[PDB]
Amino acid sequence: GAMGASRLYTLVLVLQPQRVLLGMKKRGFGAGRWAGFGGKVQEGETIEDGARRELQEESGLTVDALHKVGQIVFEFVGEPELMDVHVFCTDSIQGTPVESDEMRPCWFQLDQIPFKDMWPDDSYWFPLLLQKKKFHGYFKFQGQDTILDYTLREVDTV
Ligand SMILES: Nc1nc2ncccc2[nH]1
Repeated sequence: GAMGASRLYTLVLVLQPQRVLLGMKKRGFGAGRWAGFGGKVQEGETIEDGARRELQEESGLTVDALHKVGQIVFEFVGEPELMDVHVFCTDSIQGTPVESDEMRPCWFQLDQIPFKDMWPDDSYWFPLLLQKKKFHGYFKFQGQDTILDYTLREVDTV
């Protein structure tokens, strides 16, 4: 039948030449895993404006240019609504990251990406982000640990 309906999300990675900023999710779904900063796009908001707002809310950072780098769709067994995640990168930030109720920011060297404490799908697409390639992905999860199906492709546009 028809693809499930999807909810629009953003995800921002501050990626510098030798390190990347992640945040430890402190509560709710995905707590205990390092992730980029993001959340649901609000009514009337552009995707990029939502990305900037979520970055500021969760990490305290404001940034200049955000670059579109990929799109990931997540599906969970037992939930009909999908997550449509628009992924952005930036390399130039203004200020110091600050812990929020949602996220504890932390820098990681690029030879110390904490995959064991990240979502399982990151093993597949996060390397593409690091290579500066654009991608579309889809992952179907049983619970929080098990991937039942996934697709991933590199693209020139997205
Ligand atoms: N990397 C990543 N973030 C996620 N958020 C929610 C569900 C699955 C996820 N995979």
